[PDB]
Parts: sequence; structure tokens; C-alpha cells
Amino acid sequence: AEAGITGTWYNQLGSTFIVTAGADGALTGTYESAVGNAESRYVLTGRYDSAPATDGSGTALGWTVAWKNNYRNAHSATTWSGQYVGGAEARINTQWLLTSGTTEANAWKSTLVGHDTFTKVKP
Amino acid sequence: AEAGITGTWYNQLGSTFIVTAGADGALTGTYESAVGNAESRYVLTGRYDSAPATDGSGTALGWTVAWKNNYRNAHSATTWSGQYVGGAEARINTQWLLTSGTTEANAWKSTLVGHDTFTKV
Amino acid sequence: AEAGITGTWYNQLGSTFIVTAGADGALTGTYESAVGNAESRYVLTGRYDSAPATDGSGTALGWTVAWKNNYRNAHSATTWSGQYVGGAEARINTQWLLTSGTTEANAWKSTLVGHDTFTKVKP
Amino acid sequence: AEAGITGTWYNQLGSTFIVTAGADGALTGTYESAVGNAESRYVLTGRYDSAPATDGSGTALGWTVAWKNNYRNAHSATTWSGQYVGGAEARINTQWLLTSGTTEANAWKSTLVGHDTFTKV
Repeated sequence: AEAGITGTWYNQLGSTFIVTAGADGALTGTYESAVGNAESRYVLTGRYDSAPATDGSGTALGWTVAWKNNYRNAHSATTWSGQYVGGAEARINTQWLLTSGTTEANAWKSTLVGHDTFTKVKP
Repeated sequence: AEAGITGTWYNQLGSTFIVTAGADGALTGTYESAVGNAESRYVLTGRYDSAPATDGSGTALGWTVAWKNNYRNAHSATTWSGQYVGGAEARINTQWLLTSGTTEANAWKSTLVGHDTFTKV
Repeated sequence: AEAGITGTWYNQLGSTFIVTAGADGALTGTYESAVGNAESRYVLTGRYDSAPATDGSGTALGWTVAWKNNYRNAHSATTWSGQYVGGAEARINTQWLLTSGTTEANAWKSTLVGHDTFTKVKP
Repeated sequence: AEAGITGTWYNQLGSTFIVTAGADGALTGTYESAVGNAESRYVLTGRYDSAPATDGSGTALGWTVAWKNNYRNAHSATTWSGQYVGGAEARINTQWLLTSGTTEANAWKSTLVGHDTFTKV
């Protein structure tokens, strides 16, 4: 359900994700990062399964933030890939990749991997 | 650098990636997969660095495809994260994560990782 | 410290890791998996930093289990890569890759990624 | 399949991997990196499937190197997970995770991911 995804979410490090889920499967919003070379809000775009399986299956989704806004440019982009699990503790569990632009010779150290869990506060 | 990202790209397995790079960092287009539970095109959306560095560095980008269109629904989504390297032979070098919607019991086996290289040939 | 790593550990799904850290940087022991096509114990081998930085830095380590013992063969191998953090709640936080042997055409779906946290019980 | 893993291998960047595959699943040998805060050889240890499938499947394997030897200590460890494909041109296709020991504050930026392909040339 788009509505269940729409809202304000925060992860374990204190970053803020504001998102709207559109009926066509689109995700749009802003990301505020608690860590890294970042300040203020960044534009996010993603896609989610707008017709998930009933069961107790999660809803698969993903989004990207490129770390450039009008105040700073970190020359990197993070994608989060995971699933939304709806309940009375609604969570988005993800794994992420962070790639920095590098020269050809430093490209072996361009991509960080980690995982983030998001807890919903507001719609 | 910048606008050379717009175009039709192909990865090592024959999947086709058709993208438009907007001036302010948006990536929009369609993807058609050569593998998996997919048929025809799927919508993608992403972001890229619209003011990259001026030393020899690549352009950082990323995009997502949710594998649902009017024909099929695999209940999964892939994100690709990587960089664009322009030149006489431009390439987009990426690593990707494919997450399927699972029950909580099967959540440990929900995410595949791999890598794709796209060129204009 | 090798001693601090040596012991019995369990992760969030109920798998058991028994390990000895050798003074040359070697890790040897057995793994018992709570999930997957697995039964009874499997041999593990790894390496760790036997001279870590003092600070409050973790100790980097990694190990491999190939999922074949005398009772079952899953034709796969998992590597865990992470760090040991010593404290009165001693933890090993890892990220893992699980690769299955596949044909050339199915090789795009050969590798799973996830993360595991281990809590120490015994030496 | 099986014993063809023993040998000297090289990846795309010139790193050299010298391995012995034991009969019961052990991998033992040395690694010398072409990149990073490393010099000379480092000990590796791993495991592989000693009875793989008989259909067209690769041999699953994995190994770890902690980047400390008598010369240097990078306080990090890499694990490679992948499969061996034998034939006229054998290859080991892998993906890897490099974790550095960090403080708790920097734990989000502790792990790099990439991919390496090893051949006997």
C-alpha cells in the first residue's frame, strides 16, 4: 500500500527520510543524513511494488540519493534496496551501496556497503 | 561527463537501459531485462552527480527498477550504484542489489548482489 | 587479543560459531547453521588482525564455511567479513556473501548478501 | 573441477593468488596485492566444495586474508566468495568484502565491496 510507505521515517543513526508513494509505483521525497559529507536535504527518487503479494510477504522497494544539493557536493550516490514490512511496528529493512566518483586507478575503493533499518514515525 | 549518459546502453548479458539525464541530477527511462522473471520494459528512476569533479574522476550515479509492469510482477526491486566514465568508449560500471519481498522467516535469503557493465554497443 | 575472540558465539537467528584464535592470526573452529540446507557442524577457517590498533578500534577478521560435511552438501560457501568489538558486551558485527555453484547462464543469481551480529557466551 | 584450483592465479589488477586445494575442502596459500596498504605476501586460508555437482555447475569457494605480515599492518581483512569454472580457460569469479577495524562512530564506512576475476595468465 502506498499510504503505509508514505510518511516520515528515521534510521538507527538518526537520518530522516520523508517519502510519498505514488499509485504508479513511484517514490519521491527528501533525505537528511546524519553522517558523511552532507548537509540539509537531498532529493530522493525510487520505485516500489504497488501490488505486493498478500501473505506476510514484505513489499520490495529501492531508492537513490545523489549527494549534491545547493549547499554541498560529495560526488557520490547511495542506493538503498530492501523491503517494507507493515505491522504496528512498521519497518523498512535495507541494504545499501554508496559509490564515490573516482579515477580509474582508485576504482577498487569506490563502493561502500552496509545496512539500514528505518522506523516510521509520521505520515 | 554529464550529457553523455543520455542514450541506449547494454550490459554484458544483453539487457537494454534507455536513459535521459536531466540538468539537475534526474535519471529517467526504461529497462528491459535479458534475465529473470521479467518481460518487456519497466520504468526506472535515479539520480547522478550533475557537477562532477574536474580531475580524472567518474560521475557517480544510481537507479532503481521495481519489477512490475502491465505484463508481470516479480515482487522484487533492483538498485544499481556505480559511475559513468566518458571517453571514446564510454561505460557505466555498477554493482547492484536485487531484493525480493519475503516472509520474515526467509528474510536472510532476500537479497542477491552482482555487478553489471554497460556500454553503447 | 586472540583470547577475547576464542569462545562460543551465537547470532540473531540461533546459529552457533565455536572458534579458537591462534597467535599467528589463524581462526579455526566449527559452524552450526540455524537456516538453509545444512545439518550438524561444518569446518570453518579464517584470519584476524593479531595486532590491532589500541584506540577504541575494532579488530578486523573474516572466515569461510563451505557447506559440505559428512552428512550433507549444499554446493555453496559463505564468507563473513567484519570486526570484533571487545567490551562487557563483546560482539562480532559482520556482513556476509553466500555463493552457490551454478551453471554459466544462472551465475547472475549465485550470490546472496546479508549481515550477522554475534554475541559471545563461553570461552 | 577439483584439483585445477591448485596453482598460481592473477586477477585483473595484477594481484597474485598462490593456492593449494586439499582433498577434503581446505584452501591454503599466499596472496600478494597490487593495490592498497600492503607489501609482499600475506597468508590466506579458505574452503571449497570438494565434491561439486556433475551438471554444468561451478565449484563454490571462499578465502580470507588479514592484511598483516612482518612488514605492514593495514588493520583490515578481505573475504572473497565465488566459484571456480574449469575448462580450457579456467577462471575463478568472485565478489569480495574488505572490512577495516574502525571506532563505533565510523562503523558505517568500514566495508568496501567489489569483484575480482582470476585466471592463470
